[PDB]
Amino acid sequence: THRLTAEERNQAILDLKAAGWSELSERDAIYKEFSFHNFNQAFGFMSRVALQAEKMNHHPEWFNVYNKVQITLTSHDCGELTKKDVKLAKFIEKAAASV
Amino acid sequence: THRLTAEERNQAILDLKAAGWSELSERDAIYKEFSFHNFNQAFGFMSRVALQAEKMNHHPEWFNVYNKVQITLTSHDCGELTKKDVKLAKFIEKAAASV
Amino acid sequence: THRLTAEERNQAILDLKAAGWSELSERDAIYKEFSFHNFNQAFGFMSRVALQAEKMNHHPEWFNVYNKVQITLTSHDCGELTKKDVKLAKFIEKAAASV
Amino acid sequence: THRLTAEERNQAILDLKAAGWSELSERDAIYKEFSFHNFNQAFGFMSRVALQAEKMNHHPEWFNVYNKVQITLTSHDCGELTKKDVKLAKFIEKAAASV
Repeated sequence: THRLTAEERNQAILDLKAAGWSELSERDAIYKEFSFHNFNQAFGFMSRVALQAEKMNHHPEWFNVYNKVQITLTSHDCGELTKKDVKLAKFIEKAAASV
Repeated sequence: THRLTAEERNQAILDLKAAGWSELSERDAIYKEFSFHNFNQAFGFMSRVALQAEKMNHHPEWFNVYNKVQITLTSHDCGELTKKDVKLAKFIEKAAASV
Repeated sequence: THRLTAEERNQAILDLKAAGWSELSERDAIYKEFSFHNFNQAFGFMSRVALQAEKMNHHPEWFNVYNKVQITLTSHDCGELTKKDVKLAKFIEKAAASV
Repeated sequence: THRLTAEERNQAILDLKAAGWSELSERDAIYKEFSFHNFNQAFGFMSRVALQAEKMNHHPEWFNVYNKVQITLTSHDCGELTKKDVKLAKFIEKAAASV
C-alpha cells in the first residue's frame, strides 16, 4: 500500500517539519517555499522534480516566480497525505540541497 | 525603450485577448490558463518558456498542477505591462500551440 | 515480457523506417537525426523525452548541437532492440511532430 | 570583444585544465566528460546548462547516455575558443559541482 500507518505518518511529519515543511490546516497536504539565488537554479531544481514526478506518477502543485518555488504535496486521488508525498518531499529536499 | 505607447498597448491587448489572455483588474498584468493533455506536455511547454525567460531576462509568475499551467505576466521592475510581456506572451502562444 | 517476437520486430522496423529511423549495422539499435528550427525547440523536445525516459526507465543515447538531435535507441541490459525501444521511439515521434 | 588575448587564453587553459577540461588536438575546442549518479542528476544539470546557453546565445556540443554527459565547447562562427567558451565552461563547472 501507499497509505501511511499512524506511526509512519507521525514520523514523516516530524522529519518533514525538521526539513522546513508545514502542514496545511484545511487540506491533508504539506507545503514548503524554496528560495534559490536565481531562476537558473530554481528551474534546474524544477526540472529534477519533474523527472521524478514522472518516474513516480506523482505530481506537485507548485508556483514559481524567478528564484522562488512554492510546493504543495498531497495525493490527489486519495484526498490525503501518503507515502508518495513523503517520498517526493524527500527527493525534493535532495534536489534543493545540492543547489 | 521597452515601454508600450498607448497605440501599441491597445493593439497588444486586442491581440492577447484574441489569444485568450485577460487583464487583471488590480495589477497591470495579463493572465492565461493553459490546459494540456498531461504533465509531460505541460512541463515540456514550461521548459521552452524557461529557456525564453532566460534569453530575455523576463520571468513569468506561474502555477502548475499536472496538465494545467496558469501564467501571469508583468514587468516587475516597471510595475506595468511592457513590450517584454507582449513578446513573452507571443512566444508562449507559439510554444503552447505546437503542443 | 519486453522482448519482441519476430513478427513484432518486423512490424516495428517497418513502422520505424516509415518514420525515418534506420537500423545500425553493427549494433541491434535504431538511429534518427532530428532537425528543429532552433535550440529552444530542440531542448524543449529533449525535455519531453527525458521525462518519458524516467517514466519508462529507458534512456536514449543522444547528441545535440543547437537545433540538431541525434538519437540511438537500444536496450542496454538486453543487448538488443525491445518493446521499450519501440515505445520510446513512438513517443519521440509524437514529441518531435508537435514541434 | 569576445576574443581572448594570448594572456587570457593561456590563463583560461590553465584554469580549465585544473577543472578537468582538455584541449582537442584537431579543433580549437575544449572537452570534458561528466559522470553523475543517475540521469535525473545528469538531465537536471543539462537543463541548467541549456538555460545558460540561451541566456548567452552560446551552445554546447554534447552527448548524454544515462548519467554521462560529454561536452565540447568552441565558438562555431569564429572557428576558435573565445571568452564565451570560457564563461560557459565556468558556468558548467558550477552547475555540475552542486550536483
